[PDB]
Amino acid sequence: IINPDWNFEKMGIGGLDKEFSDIFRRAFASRVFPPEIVEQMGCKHVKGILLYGPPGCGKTLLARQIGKMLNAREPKVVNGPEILNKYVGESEANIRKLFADAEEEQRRLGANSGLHIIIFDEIDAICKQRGSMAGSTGVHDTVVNQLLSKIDGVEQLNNILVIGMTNRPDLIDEALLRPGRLEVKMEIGLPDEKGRLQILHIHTARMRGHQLLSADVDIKELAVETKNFSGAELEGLVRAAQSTAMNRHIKASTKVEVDMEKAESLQVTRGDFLASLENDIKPAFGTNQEDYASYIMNGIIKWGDPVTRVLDDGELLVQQTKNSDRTPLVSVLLEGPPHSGKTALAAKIAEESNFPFIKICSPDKMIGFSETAKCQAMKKIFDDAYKSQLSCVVVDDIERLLDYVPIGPRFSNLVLQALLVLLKKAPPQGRKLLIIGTTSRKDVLQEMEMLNAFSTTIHVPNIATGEQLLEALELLGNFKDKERTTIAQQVKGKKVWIGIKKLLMLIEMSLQMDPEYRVRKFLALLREEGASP
Amino acid sequence: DRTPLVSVLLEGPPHSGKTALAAKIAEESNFPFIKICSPDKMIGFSETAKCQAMKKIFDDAYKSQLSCVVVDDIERLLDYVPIGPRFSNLVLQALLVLLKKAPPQGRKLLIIGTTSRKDVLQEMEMLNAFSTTIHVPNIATGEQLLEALELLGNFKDKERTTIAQQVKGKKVWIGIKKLLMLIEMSLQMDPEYRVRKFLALLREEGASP
Ligand SMILES: Nc1ncnc2c1ncn2[C@@H]1O[C@H](COP(=O)(O)OP(=O)(O)OP(=O)(O)O)[C@@H](O)[C@H]1O
Ligand SMILES: Nc1ncnc2c1ncn2[C@@H]1O[C@H](COP(=O)(O)OP(=O)(O)OP(=O)(O)O)[C@@H](O)[C@H]1O
Ligand SMILES: Nc1ncnc2c1ncn2[C@@H]1O[C@H](COP(=O)(O)OP(=O)(O)O)[C@@H](O)[C@H]1O
Repeated sequence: IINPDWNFEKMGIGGLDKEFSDIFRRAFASRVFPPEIVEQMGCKHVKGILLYGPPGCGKTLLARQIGKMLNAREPKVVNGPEILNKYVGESEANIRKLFADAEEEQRRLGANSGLHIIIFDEIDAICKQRGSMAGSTGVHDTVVNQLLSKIDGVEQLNNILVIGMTNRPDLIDEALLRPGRLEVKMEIGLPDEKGRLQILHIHTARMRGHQLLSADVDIKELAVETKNFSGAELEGLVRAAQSTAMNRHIKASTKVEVDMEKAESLQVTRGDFLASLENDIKPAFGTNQEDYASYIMNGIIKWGDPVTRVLDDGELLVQQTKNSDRTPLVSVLLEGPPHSGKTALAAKIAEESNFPFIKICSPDKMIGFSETAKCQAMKKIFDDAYKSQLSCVVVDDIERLLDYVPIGPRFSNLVLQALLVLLKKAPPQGRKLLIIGTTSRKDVLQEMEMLNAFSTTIHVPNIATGEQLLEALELLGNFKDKERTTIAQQVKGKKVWIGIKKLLMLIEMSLQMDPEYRVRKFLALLREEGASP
Repeated sequence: DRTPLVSVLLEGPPHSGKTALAAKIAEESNFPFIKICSPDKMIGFSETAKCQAMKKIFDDAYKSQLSCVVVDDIERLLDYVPIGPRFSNLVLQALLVLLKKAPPQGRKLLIIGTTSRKDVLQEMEMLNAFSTTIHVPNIATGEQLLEALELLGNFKDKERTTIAQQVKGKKVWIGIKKLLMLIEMSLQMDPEYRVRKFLALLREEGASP
């Protein structure tokens, strides 16, 4: 059945060094031992396995490599969603056509037939727990029955192997995972350092063989820089780097006098890697640098001590979350008066944290959604956050997320309960998390018994003295010395209570008049606005 | 043999360690069948899905000659919120019907509860179903606090002596999990300023019963 034309090195899989050893020991330890002993023991072969993990980490590759290694026939790749049909009896026919060749060859060549391999993709899109209550049957009760009957029925097949692949392993039936049916489970996770080195070596072997690499390309660096890259986004990086190198070469010669031999020598690639890494690849489980422009519009500018106090508190919380081991889950709430700029400080803490995973959950992308969809979105974000050795998630404008309105009061309970349950669920073993929240109405949250779930509170104050306002104006740099002195004389009284956002709006508005009438309008607007709580 | 079904409720204040004690009582019983029905595996479910999940767990429990089922965080299952009040009637009725349904002949069961709000559960006429209740208290003395500090093994001798003087002359109403949180949050300062921060946090947290 097996021939010596297979070696592990030639396969080309890097990072799965246990997910293969254990599989080989368990599933395929009876397909290689001499037939005499196996027959004497009288043991049946395993009839399939299940692979789960994030998307794009090398599961299909492993299935095809197993198929080639076992000297099987051509696998019948299938797609889960493309089996269903709207007529009465068409889905079951599609599920039944796959098991035809094995049945035909089992009754003709006796017990000396080949090995047929069947591959399912997204196996959980068809098989879901079957209802129990009378009249509570689902719409896909018939597909599951057909699949169960075919895999292990009254007529025995001993020349088949079934591989299933899925991402959500908690929705599959429970009679489809017992010893005899799919009975071996393995997990394919994100690669680690020594798993991101092997992939790069495998992918640059070709360039090294054909003598295209430069003399300064260091692979330890490239292994270190990419932190949460999945296996499918390193080949993209390599190819993008080579493509930009070629583009540079071509456009150079046309507007350069390099020379043909000079161009060939220039074909080497050293910094294209760095440039492409910077501005070509966007990971799916990594920090995003494109959002901090949307939430930090005018940057953080100091106008007092409270800014420093808040930032230091955030730093201490980050340190605690990183180092301690008795408490792997931490939380904190930022609350203050409206227009005080809380989201900006939350984003600043998150971005200065230096964590591999950073994400922001906000209602800006949830216009028109029904509560159930909002629950699904929140759960998806947290599920993606549970797949890293460090992380941090920010929840914005909790009151807007609950659909609150003072009349009534009226709000939604499903979202509140989901949120109150997701603040106390610890991650898998050995991983850490950090959750930040922002709100303006703390008392309403206090009534909802949602304020003691968080582990700490931080106050974001408001401008409260004239000198602070003058210093903020100086930092902004709009009004000249004489105008500043006039304002200082006018507003020397320390009775100012204004938000840093309303102040920017006021300054922008007041600059729409002639130079003569500038200070008067600004002072009139400031006086008209509230002067105390 | 007269009573093939029993129930019990563990209740106390928040942050006191009810789930841990329920799990430890369940683990040391050597029952062939043990299971836990928690609400963190039911995020986003509607009423009927929760009913079906509970019913399935009990149906499975009814097929062993001995059993033990744990139902924790009862108030999160009912979706309770003081404003209103609001909650789910269907789940409440399902639970109240399942609490007093004997298994087939010859088989035995045991149900353990958990909750931090006993009065609310009493308003709905639910403490009538449970056979009896147990009380889990907090730390309510300086001596017990010192014993807990010694057993956790964090602060050294001299710092222990410093803590002793400022604590024995008052009372304390801190839970046990919150104590771990405070100890962890204090150790992030420089060697000199650890005891001061711990005392400040403890004084802030402490409140009358
Ligand atoms: N020291 C500062 N702190 C916060 N924001 C600042 C500071 N200096 C400048 N800003 C700018 O102020 C704006 C902060 O607005 P932001 O959206 O954070 O307000 P908010 O308090 O969250 O709003 P809302 O009233 O809608 O809740 C951003 O443009 C930020 O760049
Ligand atoms: N003697 C003890 N009793 C209970 N828990 C203890 C004890 N010693 C240490 N612990 C630990 O304290 C923590 C108690 O947290 P736990 O989840 O049990 O609290 P809880 O009562 O369920 O809280 P909540 O009020 O939030 O529902 C667990 O880590 C438990 O291991
Ligand atoms: N362990 C690995 N070693 C080498 N390449 C990998 C590995 N995992 C994933 N890849 C890359 O991923 C690509 C295909 O992945 P794919 O089969 O789509 O993953 P999945 O089946 O999980 O969607 C290939 O081009 C391959 O280079």
